[PDB]
Amino acid sequence: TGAVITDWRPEDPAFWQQRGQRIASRNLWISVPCLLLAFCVWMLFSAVAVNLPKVGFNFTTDQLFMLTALPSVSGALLRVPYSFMVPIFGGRRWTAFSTGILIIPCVWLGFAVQDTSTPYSVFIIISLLCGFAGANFASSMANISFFFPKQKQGGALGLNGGLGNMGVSVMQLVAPLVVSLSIFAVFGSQGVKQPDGTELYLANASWIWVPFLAIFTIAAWFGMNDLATSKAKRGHLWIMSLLYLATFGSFIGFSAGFAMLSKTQFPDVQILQYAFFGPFIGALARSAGGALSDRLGGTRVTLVNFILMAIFSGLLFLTLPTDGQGGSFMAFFAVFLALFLTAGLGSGSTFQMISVIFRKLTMDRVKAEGGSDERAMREAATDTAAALGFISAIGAIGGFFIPKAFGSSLALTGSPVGAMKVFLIFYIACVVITWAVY
Ligand SMILES: CCCCCCCC/C=C\CCCCCCCC(=O)OC[C@H](O)CO
Ligand SMILES: CCCCCCCC/C=C\CCCCCCCC(=O)O
Repeated sequence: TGAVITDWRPEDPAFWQQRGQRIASRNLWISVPCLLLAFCVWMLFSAVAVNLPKVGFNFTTDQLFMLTALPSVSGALLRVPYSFMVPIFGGRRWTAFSTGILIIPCVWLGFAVQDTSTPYSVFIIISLLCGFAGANFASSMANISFFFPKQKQGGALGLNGGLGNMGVSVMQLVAPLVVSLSIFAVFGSQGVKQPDGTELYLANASWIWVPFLAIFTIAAWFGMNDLATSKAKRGHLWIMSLLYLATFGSFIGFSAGFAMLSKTQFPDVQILQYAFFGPFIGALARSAGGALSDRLGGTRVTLVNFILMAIFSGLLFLTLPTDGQGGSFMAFFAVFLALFLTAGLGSGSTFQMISVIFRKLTMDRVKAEGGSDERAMREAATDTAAALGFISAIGAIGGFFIPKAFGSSLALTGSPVGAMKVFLIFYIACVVITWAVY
């Protein structure tokens, strides 16, 4: 029952009832909180950048948007490499490592926000380091696919990735709470007197994850396992890439720059009180998207969803001050909730299609070729790990594009309309292209 498992036989019904299920279950429920904490670290600047002017920093609006968009750059670049790391180092060893190193940017960001002389380029580095957390998805999903290789075990991936995405809302909920409280005075936390008369501890938004990162690094080390087992069309790979970019990329893109966008359009509103609700119902709808796609088919769900994305991205224009005249935060917030909801739905819907193409179809193609059940699970798991690594990497681009588009549109034109036009054309194009592959 040691950490390294040399006897792994999922092709044996007896092994699974005796050893297999209990092992795979233990790994999943340590993988989920580790992945959840990664999504907390990944999107940290979505909440931190908003509070940066409140503590003395004078970065431009575009600079603040850039800080929220950059972790999706290093995240996208590292997801394909991360997808190959579990077979090399083992699920347990890599999970402990990929979670443990996330302590460094968290500690650093806490000290950076307490010094107003901290260069913007330092925040750039920290922002890029937070992107390492975003790459944890590809490794975490790859790991689960090996622990749950059987045909009926499809869903352990959706659960791991679904609960992982919850980390965005968790962080956007926890961060505004802890910054009002003084809890790390022992470690050198300094408060900044707000115009409200209250105190603001921006370091807490980052330092709060350090103990939890430490705990589940130890938990992954003593609780997870290393599978000592062998782990050996492109047209579909690009369609899924485009689909996952339009859906998940929208989800993670809106999650990164919503609070910043809301702050530029409605300065009076403390958006961090409600911002977490967006990614929350988005990650929640992700689970509904998979079952909906399985029932109604990937084509019908993707088509209708993209229609709604275009419509809701179109309604977003009506909720904006034009210029300094009118506008409705309530409508602005509600429409974005509709955009978060439809992005998460399509995210889970697209993900369900990925597993159908690269896991189930693969596992059944080898069987039809007379292949064993062991080889069936193996190829399906590795092909899924490799595909999802590529697909999620392309999908992460939206996490950079959307906030950067807003910042560029606001700087060049003094309005977010320019970025929203591009989004609308994109969604309309997605409707057309999805209708092309039909
Ligand atoms: C906090 C600064 C950044 C930290 C970056 C960490 C780098 C990740 C490398 C290994 C992770 C697992 C480390 C092992 C976890 C501790 C295990 C331990 O406490 O003891 C093990 C026992 O002695 C023997 O079985
Ligand atoms: C396989 C691709 C791996 C990508 C690794 C991404 C991690 C990069 C981390 C930071 C490196 C420093 C970036 C340079 C900052 C420039 C600051 C500036 O120009 O203003």
